[PDB]
Amino acid sequence: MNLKDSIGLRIKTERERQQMSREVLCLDGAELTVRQLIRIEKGESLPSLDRLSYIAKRLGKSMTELLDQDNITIPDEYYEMKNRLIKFPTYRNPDRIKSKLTLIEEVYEKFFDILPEEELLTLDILENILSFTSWEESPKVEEIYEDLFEQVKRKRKFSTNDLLVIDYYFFHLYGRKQYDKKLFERIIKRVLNQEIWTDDVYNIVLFNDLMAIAALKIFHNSFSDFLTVVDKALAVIEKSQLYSYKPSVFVLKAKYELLHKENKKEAAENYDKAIVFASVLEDSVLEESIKAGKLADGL
Repeated sequence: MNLKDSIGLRIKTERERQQMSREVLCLDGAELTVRQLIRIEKGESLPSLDRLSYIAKRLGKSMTELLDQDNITIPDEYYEMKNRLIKFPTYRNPDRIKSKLTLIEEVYEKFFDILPEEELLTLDILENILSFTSWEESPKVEEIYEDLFEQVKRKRKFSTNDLLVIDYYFFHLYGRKQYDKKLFERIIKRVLNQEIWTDDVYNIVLFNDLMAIAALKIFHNSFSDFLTVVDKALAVIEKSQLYSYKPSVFVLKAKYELLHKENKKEAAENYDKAIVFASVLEDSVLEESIKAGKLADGL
């Protein structure tokens, strides 16, 4: 018996004492789904502060009562390590990808017993995306993702964790000819409406979501709001000083000019801005990769 078992049993015992069904407790599932509540009551998942507060309100209990002497405090070292690994750029370098995956597993194992389901899923998302693991081969992660995405897709203000769930949604769309276009537009619009503050962790995750959006729009040949995506990516770069990512945004503007405007001159000029920027950064690997892209696009 661990922390998850003790809290889950307490919640289940009180829910059953009140003769309350899971469906009644969870209402429309916006804050807690039935499967999420089942996993909590079985001791498979720990409730986050937010889920625990919701459950206590529905049961007419205080969080203190539901906790008794149990302590769900997440050590600050967890967030320190999670933030460090989100700010750890791979640059598509396989050695750095492997190091980042090692960091993810380190934090996952060290804090497993004290993390709520949402945090563990966040780590599983990063591992699967970075290792290019098919979501179809990860069925337990997928079941948990499904309900978190049903909750995120109803929101208009996204936390860092929400943006990572959204990143895993974009991962489902990679290379997929068939997709729900109305859902994608809805998600796109809300991501573009997030405010950019001084949270570098948030901004990096937001930036990567914008790049995923841009890449899917090119793939689907759907360029509505594409310049909005470009402008928001540039604003994130400025707020968090993410200058090594700026050439990739100039390359996005080139694709827009080349594929949507069919303006080869302005596409070439945007490629040249990316190349000069990479060169001034003295990032030769990036510079040559962009020069190859310019030539491969016939410019």
